[PDB]
Amino acid sequence: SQVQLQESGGGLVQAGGSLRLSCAASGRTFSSDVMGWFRQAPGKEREFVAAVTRSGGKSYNADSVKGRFTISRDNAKNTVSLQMNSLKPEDTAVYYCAAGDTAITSWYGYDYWGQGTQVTVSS
Repeated sequence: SQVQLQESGGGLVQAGGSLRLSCAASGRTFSSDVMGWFRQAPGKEREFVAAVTRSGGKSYNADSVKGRFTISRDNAKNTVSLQMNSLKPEDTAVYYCAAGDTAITSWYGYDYWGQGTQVTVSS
């Protein structure tokens, strides 16, 4: 059928607080190349956040992450966590999980997307 990227761990938190985003793939099974997170603040462009490859290679939008966030592969099939610390009101955005398929030619490219989950960081 279809690939579904189920996102959780979001919600409301106070500035300086933490969140642990989780993305678990369901539906049609696929061999993942890379899984990561994107986000879109109100009235702004959707931007990259973090990603981990199936080899364990990690990359970050360091200019916005600033070493605060840590992505990692979970034990389960196509499951990824994003540990977000020291959150600020500018981190308030809709966060999208994205997954890359090995069966799709582009290397470390993203093919499947989650519906998005809300993250709101109060002052």
